[PDB]
Amino acid sequence: MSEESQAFQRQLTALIGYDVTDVSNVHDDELEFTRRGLVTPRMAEVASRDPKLYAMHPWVTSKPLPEYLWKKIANNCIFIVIHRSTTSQTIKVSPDDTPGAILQSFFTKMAEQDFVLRVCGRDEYLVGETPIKNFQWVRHCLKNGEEIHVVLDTPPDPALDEVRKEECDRKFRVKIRGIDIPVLPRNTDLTVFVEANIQHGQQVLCQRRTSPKPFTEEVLWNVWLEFSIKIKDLPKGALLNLQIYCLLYYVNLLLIDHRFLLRRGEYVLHMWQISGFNADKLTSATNPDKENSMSISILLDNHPIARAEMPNQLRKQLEAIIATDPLNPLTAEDKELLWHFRYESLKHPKAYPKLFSSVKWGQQEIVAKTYQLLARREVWDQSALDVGLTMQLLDCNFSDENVRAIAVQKLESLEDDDVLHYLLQLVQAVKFEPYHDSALARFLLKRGLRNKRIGHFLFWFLRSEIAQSRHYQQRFAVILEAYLRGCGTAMLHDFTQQVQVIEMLQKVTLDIKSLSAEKYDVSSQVISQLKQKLENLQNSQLPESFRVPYDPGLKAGALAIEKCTVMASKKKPLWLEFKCADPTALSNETIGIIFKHGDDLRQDMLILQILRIMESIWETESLDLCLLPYGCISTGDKIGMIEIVKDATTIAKIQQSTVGNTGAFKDEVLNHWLKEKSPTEEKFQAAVERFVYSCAGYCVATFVLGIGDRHNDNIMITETGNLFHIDFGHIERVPFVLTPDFLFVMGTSGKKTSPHFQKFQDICVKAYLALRHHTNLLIILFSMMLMTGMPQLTSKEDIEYIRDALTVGKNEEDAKKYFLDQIEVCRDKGWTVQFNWFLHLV
Ligand SMILES: CC(C)(O)C1CCN(Cc2ccc3nc(-c4cccc5n[nH]cc45)nc(N4CCOCC4)c3n2)CC1
Repeated sequence: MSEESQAFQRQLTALIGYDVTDVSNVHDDELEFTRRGLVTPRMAEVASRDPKLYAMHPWVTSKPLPEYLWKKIANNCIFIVIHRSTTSQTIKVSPDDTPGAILQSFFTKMAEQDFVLRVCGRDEYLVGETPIKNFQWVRHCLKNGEEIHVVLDTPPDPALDEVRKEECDRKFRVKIRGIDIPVLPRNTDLTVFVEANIQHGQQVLCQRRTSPKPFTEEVLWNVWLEFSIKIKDLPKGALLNLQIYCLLYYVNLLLIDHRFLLRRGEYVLHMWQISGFNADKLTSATNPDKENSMSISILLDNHPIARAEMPNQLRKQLEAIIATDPLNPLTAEDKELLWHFRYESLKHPKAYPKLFSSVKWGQQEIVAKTYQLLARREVWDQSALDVGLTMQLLDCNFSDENVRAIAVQKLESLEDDDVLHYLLQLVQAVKFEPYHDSALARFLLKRGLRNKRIGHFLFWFLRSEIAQSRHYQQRFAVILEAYLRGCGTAMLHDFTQQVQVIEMLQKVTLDIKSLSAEKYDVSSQVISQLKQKLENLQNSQLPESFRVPYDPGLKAGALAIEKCTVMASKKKPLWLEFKCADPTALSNETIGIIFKHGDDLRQDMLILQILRIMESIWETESLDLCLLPYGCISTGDKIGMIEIVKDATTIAKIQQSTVGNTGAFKDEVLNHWLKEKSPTEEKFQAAVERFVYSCAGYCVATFVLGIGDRHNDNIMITETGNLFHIDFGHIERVPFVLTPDFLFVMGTSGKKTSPHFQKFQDICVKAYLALRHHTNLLIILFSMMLMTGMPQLTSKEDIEYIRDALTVGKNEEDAKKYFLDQIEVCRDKGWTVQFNWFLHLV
């Protein structure tokens, strides 16, 4: 390539956090052929997008305005303020009006048509043929009782988005030669054997074993392991999972390559070790640690793919199977029904994952029948998109490329609004794809190229994985590189400014944590050399400003060094404040960010995403539970940034403020705090109403996810009454925190039913039922969260909680009770669970 084409790739590598052009950790050319493979879908999408709409990235929606927002417009008129520096005029607008209509009306109501309505303070433009009700920033102000401040400026130059130019009937067998490890020390002498499995989607097709020998650094066999499954019967996506028990080590090898050719030849595969099932266990990647890892030597030498109506009772049986939740196992009898009646099953889109779980993937004849069955997709295509359903077909239980492609097919109809909701979860599912190039990877690749907000989050999501996943970093980096070669030069510049800032902060953050000790503590010296380092950074060359990674409409400017400190936690996070880099911002207020090391913010990212999903469900049913899923982005390896919620305090501090003696908790204290932080009596009532809704929402959401038993410490509250949970980094009993300080705000001092307390029970039930109409979605979002989020879990046991919690297979009146009962446990326990929480530690 060109010299400047090489300067460009090293730019990409720094942005990616991994060198894709590197070839040290490969035993074929899947990754290279995938970089090549993704050139086309990147270029099709870059060619097709409107430059103007892409430059301005209008954030918008087709969902109807929820009821609670229609009661806020009882005049059928919405007010907009249009600013210019020396002046600004308010305009009454119809909810159906297009931004152009109001621009055209702003020239008339005065007493050259090349300007745009941008939001004051944010990189957010109101443009294109959509009614202003449909703009998400309009609905944001209508919900939180704010004004719609806008400024008439110049449309941004699409020139800045420039994309730089482009240039057998035999049975299967494997020969195990041996395993070698440099240093083996663990425990007194044990035995060691290899287990070879033919896998397709978490089903083992066939399994063989070696004879066990004593565990020492070299151990040979030279055995030919003869499987009963034939070569022709082998399906695309099939793995050869090789395992060492004494389970210590594992490695995998695809048996059909990306060119549909059977795998042949010699391979020495470096293997991953187990921590003293999960998505990592499926990876075609080999351990990059060639010096200290265990390896396996193997040999292949063996292309492929070259009327009647159902009776009444059996239909009842079938339909019953289809009705069961995703976590319900299928009997051999169950699977046989589903397959035999496959044409009737096909008529029910909710049967698809069960149906596709009844397929003998290890019989060519049956997979062909399955492909034939899939060609008459009339029912599936016409079905209304069910994100839950679609997700199930993307998990670890489906390796088939065509079964997964129908899933991605349905996704194509998601609007940007919705893709943003499931982006992270979708990114995590790439991990279940047998091959690097996949329908789904192309989908994320093209949806992000199409819209800058999806592109921005796509960037950070893929970049969190690359940084802390040797198992999938190579796959994910090939994809990030594909995206970055299409996003345009503004964004590359924008990402650079962002990466530079987090790298620069990463170094400060780590030295302070290390100079820092735990309990003690802080420590003036530490907080003084924090301000020293930061003043060193500003000049120079920390970026003049950068887009805020968890909120890319926001430009953070230079730091307010005096407002920056080191937090009072044993893990030493940096409380940073930045000046807003938009001078046309209507508020002087600073951008506050907590930069943390070395927790892993992936779990929080995930949880926060589910929470935003729950809010979106409630929005349909016209409910607003006042959740605060603040910004949280994993930026690198154990390094990430967190949005600071303005005027928020910890529930524990509000209790400690009264003399702070460990565990002595007083009921009246929270209501005392709120009333004190209230500018009027009016604002106090609003805070109580804000608390009743928020507390209600966190109660429901936190219970379903089984993260309800929390310390007072990780529950926070804004001075405006907004309660919100924090810190899922870590992950007697209580279902959720509903303590007597909370019940006193609502006006209850132990078994007394007040009007606010009645409200809480009401909203809870409404909120809990609304969630249950999405049981299948939640279950699947949660099953996936565990497999791609946590190091080792039970694919059986660990998930069930949510089945119980969601009250699967129970009528709405049993569910009303079931939750109202959980409320009574909270009131029964009182302060007891909170008391033990702080007690056991010292
Ligand atoms: C005075 C002093 C010592 O500087 C502080 C005292 C405490 N106070 C409130 C406080 C205390 C601890 C906090 N931990 C977190 C946090 C820590 C670890 C993992 C987390 N995942 N998600 C949030 C996490 N997040 C906070 N949020 C975020 C929301 O917006 C307000 C600050 C936060 N906030 C700030 C000033």
